[PDB]
Amino acid sequence: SRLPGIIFILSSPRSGSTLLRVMLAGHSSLFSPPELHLLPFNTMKERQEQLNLSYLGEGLQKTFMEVKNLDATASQALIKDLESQNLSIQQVYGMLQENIAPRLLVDKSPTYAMEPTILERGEALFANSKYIYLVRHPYSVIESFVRMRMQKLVGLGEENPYRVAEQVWAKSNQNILNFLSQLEPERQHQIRYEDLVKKPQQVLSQLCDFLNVPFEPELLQPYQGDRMTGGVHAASLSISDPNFLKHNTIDESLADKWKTIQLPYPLKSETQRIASQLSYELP
Ligand SMILES: Nc1ncnc2c1ncn2[C@@H]1O[C@H](COP(=O)(O)O)[C@@H](OP(=O)(O)O)[C@H]1O
Ligand SMILES: [Cl-]
Ligand SMILES: [Cl-]
Ligand SMILES: [Cl-]
Ligand SMILES: [Cl-]
Ligand SMILES: [Cl-]
Ligand SMILES: [Cl-]
Ligand SMILES: [Cl-]
Ligand SMILES: [Cl-]
Ligand SMILES: [Cl-]
Ligand SMILES: [Zn+2]
Ligand SMILES: [Zn+2]
Ligand SMILES: [Zn+2]
Ligand SMILES: [Zn+2]
Ligand SMILES: [Zn+2]
Repeated sequence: SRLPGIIFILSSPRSGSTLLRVMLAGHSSLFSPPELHLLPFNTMKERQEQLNLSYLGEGLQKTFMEVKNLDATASQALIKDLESQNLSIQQVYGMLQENIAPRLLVDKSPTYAMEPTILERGEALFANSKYIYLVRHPYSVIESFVRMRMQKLVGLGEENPYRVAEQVWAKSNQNILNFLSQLEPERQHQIRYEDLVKKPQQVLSQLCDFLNVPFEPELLQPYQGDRMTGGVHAASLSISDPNFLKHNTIDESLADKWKTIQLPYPLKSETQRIASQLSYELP
C-alpha cells in the first residue's frame, strides 16, 4: 500500500536545487532536508552497503536530529537500529512522515533524474505526489559541472569533461520529460532557475499555489534560521558542493551567465532539441 504523497524536486545537477530546497525549508508546512538517499534503495541494509558519497551526506542523520531533538550520536544509533532490523525504505519514509506530521516532506536530489527506474520508484511508494521540475540553461549547468570537476561521479573521467557534463544535463532532462509526460499535468510544476533567482517572489508565489500552501516570508530568506545548512559544512553535502554558503542572498547575477559562457564545442543536435523544448536560446 502506497504512502501519502510527498513533494519531489527533480533536476539536473547544478540547477540551483539546493537553493530551492533551502528556500522551502523555511516554510512552516514543509520539511525540506539535505539528500536522504532513500529512494534508490529497497531496504536499509542495501542502502548502508551501497551508499558511498564524496562528502558526509548526513541528510538522514540531520533529519532525525531536528524532528526528534537528538544529538548526532543518538540519531546515528537510531539509524543503525533501522539498518539492523533491515526496514524497507518505504517503512523509513513512513516513519519520517509521522515524525514531521503535519508538515509535508520535500525530497530533493539531482541523482533521481539519472535513472528512470528511480523516478518510477517514487510513484511505486507514494500516492499522488507532486513534482517540481527545476531547469537551468545547459550552458550554465555545463560550465558549473566542469568547473566543479564532477565528471568522475558519472564513471566517465576518461571522456571529454564538457561532453560528459552535456550528457548529464541532456539525460537528466530527457528522463524527467519522459517521466512527467505520463503524469497528470495537475501534479507537476516547472521552475526555471533563471526566473527563480531574478523573480523569486513571483516564482515562489506560483509554487505556493501549486503546493496549496500560503506564502510565508521565510521563503525569501534562505540564509535565516535553521535550514540544515549549519555546523560542519561537509555534513550537508553529498556528491559535490552546491556553493550555497559562498553567497549571502538569492544571487540574481548567476541567471544570465549563459549569455556569455563560451563552451569549446556547440551542443550536440540532440541536446539542442531538448533546449528548444525547454525554450532556452543558444547564442
Ligand atoms: N544563493 C544563491 N543564489 C543563486 N544561485 C545559487 C545560490 N547558491 C547556489 N546557487 C547556484 O546553484 C548551483 C548549484 O546547484 P545544485 O544545488 O543543484 O547543485 C550553484 O552552482 P555554481 O556555484 O557551480 O555556479 C549556483 O550557480
Ligand atoms: Cl549537483
Ligand atoms: Cl545538489
Ligand atoms: Cl539520492
Ligand atoms: Cl544514493
Ligand atoms: Cl560531521
Ligand atoms: Cl552539489
Ligand atoms: Cl559553500
Ligand atoms: Cl554549500
Ligand atoms: Cl551573494
Ligand atoms: Zn543519493
Ligand atoms: Zn557528522
Ligand atoms: Zn548539487
Ligand atoms: Zn558549500
Ligand atoms: Zn553571490
